Amino acid sequence: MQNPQNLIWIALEMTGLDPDRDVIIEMATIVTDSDLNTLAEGPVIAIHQPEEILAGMDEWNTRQHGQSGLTQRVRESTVSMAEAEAQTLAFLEQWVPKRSSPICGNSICQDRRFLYRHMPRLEGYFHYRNLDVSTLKELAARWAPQVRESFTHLALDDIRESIAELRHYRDHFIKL
Amino acid sequence: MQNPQNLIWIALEMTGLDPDRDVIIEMATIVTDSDLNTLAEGPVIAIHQPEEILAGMDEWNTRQHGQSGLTQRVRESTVSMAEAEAQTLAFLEQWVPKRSSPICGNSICQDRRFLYRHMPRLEGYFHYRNLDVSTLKELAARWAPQVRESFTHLALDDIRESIAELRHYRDHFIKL
Repeated sequence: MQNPQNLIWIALEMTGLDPDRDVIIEMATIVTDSDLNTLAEGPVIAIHQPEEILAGMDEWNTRQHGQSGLTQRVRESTVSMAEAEAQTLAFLEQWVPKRSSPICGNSICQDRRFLYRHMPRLEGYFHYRNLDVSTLKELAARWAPQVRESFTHLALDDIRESIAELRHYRDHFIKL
Repeated sequence: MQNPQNLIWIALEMTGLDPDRDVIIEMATIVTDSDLNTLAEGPVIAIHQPEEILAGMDEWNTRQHGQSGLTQRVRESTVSMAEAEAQTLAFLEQWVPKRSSPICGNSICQDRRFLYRHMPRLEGYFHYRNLDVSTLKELAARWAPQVRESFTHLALDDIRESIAELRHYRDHFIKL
């Protein structure tokens, strides 16, 4: 089951853009193999936060997490940050050994920074490498401008879209 | 002269790897066009730091920056963190518009962390995306190992090698 070549894909939602001042309010994970085939989907967790944190979000986050239903899910959740971290680690441990996988997704530097502050045990579970699908997005936009046009509010859909985007580049942008 | 397609490459030296404990002590930039041709090399700035900050460095950093001469350059420098940020912004503004270029280089999530904390105006001048060559290296390691295998003491050589590493992957790992 564990395989050091498997990939951990993660997507977070936050109350804001500052990893040190804002907090995580949703997380989800998916594990693929090294050739991007989905092995298992992880839990989608809304992380409880006090009401003043929800009220303090800026106008974009207030509207977006409001109409997605996440704000209400956060208020109703009884899962703390630490419980969400432990639940996610308990899933990932079945599929990927410690320190093996890069953190995989779109602009996952932002996600790693939030994990380092708020879920450092989970952050430390990753290899130090980042696998950033948006690096390839930027290169394709400049070098193959319509490989980019040949190619999501639910968490697992967002991650599936990131895996699909990398599959698209492996097939039409990368020379294997 | 400004072109929203131009890429900003950056390299930093720090007293250590933790932005809460450590500070930037050297910075350098290079601007390329979208096809990795040098347009201009920016200033290489040693950033002054008081002696207790220089004393507060651990063993590996105290030795590595002492031996390279950076510590002495920092002790002597009359350029503050804010002035170095302004000097670098004055250069980049001649070539790239605001919020257009991602941060380009290797291990540039760590750079973004330091810029966010210590040079927020320069950090905000970049597009929020990262163009990390190590994403390509990780993919080549899994999917085309011979390309990774078939491929920096001073700041401008250090950046130029990162540009040469991307160029290598464009020529042997990207199909165009």
